[PDB]
Amino acid sequence: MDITRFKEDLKAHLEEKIIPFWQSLKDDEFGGYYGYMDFNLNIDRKAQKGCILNSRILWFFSACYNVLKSEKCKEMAFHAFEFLKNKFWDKEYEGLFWSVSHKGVPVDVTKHVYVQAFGIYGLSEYYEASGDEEALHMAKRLFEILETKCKRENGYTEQFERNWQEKENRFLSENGVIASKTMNTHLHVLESYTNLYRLLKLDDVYEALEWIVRLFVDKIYKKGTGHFKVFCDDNWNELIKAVSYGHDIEASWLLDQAAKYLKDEKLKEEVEKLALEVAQITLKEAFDGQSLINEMIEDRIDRSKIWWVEAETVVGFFNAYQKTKEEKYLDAAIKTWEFIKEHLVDRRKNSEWLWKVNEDLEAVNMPIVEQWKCPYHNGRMCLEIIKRV
Ligand SMILES: OC[C@H]1O[C@@H](O[C@@H]2[C@@H](CO)O[C@](O)(CO)[C@H]2O)[C@H](O)[C@@H](O)[C@@H]1O
Ligand SMILES: [Cl-]
Ligand SMILES: [Cl-]
Ligand SMILES: [Cl-]
Repeated sequence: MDITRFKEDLKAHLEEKIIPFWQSLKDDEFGGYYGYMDFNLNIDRKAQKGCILNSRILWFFSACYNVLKSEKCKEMAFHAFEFLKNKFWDKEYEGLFWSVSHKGVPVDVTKHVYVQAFGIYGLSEYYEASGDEEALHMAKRLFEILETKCKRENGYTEQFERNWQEKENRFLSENGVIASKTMNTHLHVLESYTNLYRLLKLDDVYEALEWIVRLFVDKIYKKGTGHFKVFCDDNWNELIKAVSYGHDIEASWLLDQAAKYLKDEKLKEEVEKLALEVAQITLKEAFDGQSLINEMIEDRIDRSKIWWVEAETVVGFFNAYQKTKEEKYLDAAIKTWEFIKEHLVDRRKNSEWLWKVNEDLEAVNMPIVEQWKCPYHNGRMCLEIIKRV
């Protein structure tokens, strides 16, 4: 359990494997980054380009500069910022499109809160890296749009048409239920507002950060279970029995992050207690001694090992270790990284990470790059460990 060795292995992995892979996807002919790479490492240069992917690339290279001081990474972030500003930002109705073509032609023009949140997250990180206030101004405008067009008493309406007329929340629902409230969307609003507030100390941003933290404590968390509600209606009634172990452990450390900034000391204590309760129950129920399982939908336990779940497990257990100094969390975090190294890091040349292996540890055919597989979960796992003192 050598933490210095752990950190230097993560830094070496980030610099030798993850950063060069994502740099190789830069699209200098059309802007942005290539949108898709299949299981066999074939890039589709003409694939549509997802906005979540672009914003996660923007966040990643900006954070690489902020932590490692790599000027080349800052340039790669600039490239992602330009494509966001020029192609993903809707000149007619504002906010970010869901996807554009390889040329930047709008393809899916619907406006989802999840996409706007990742815009805020990446733009605020880019402001820190570049000093370019326009990025912070765009982040603040996305914040204003979420608060004034998308927010209601019980949280955010999650999906809209291009012109901000409400729509059914299908892109963020799963398991055959159309959920109008998802923990997933609300968690990434919380994440983006934490990063925004960290860099922009405005009362309106603070109050919205406290508000979404309170929603997690009072409505989304199921007290004493270590579990968050997953897919709900607008009253946060669960539409299906479901537990997402990866979202639980990601929420644990993201809630602790936000708690740093709370001025309500009672709330802060409740949040820190809740975050540890989630970490403890997740370790007990989902960690098998090498890695974390995925989710339970109704009675079906998915024991596949998903790349982003294991990444968030390393961060979430390392955070629980830092808070408690209980060695069990440190051991679980390092063991999960060893699992990743052995089973999810791609051994082919000039590759990255695999999407998943099944319970039997066999790789399943899945893309390496797409709208939902980016450098954010795995890059952040490295950057977060490196950052912490
Ligand atoms: O159901 C939405 C979408 O969720 C994807 O898993 C995502 C992941 C994307 O890398 O990032 C989270 O938001 C973590 O906070 C997860 O919810 C899933 O891969 C994708 O299939 C699904 O459509
Ligand atoms: Cl561009
Ligand atoms: Cl805590
Ligand atoms: Cl990602």
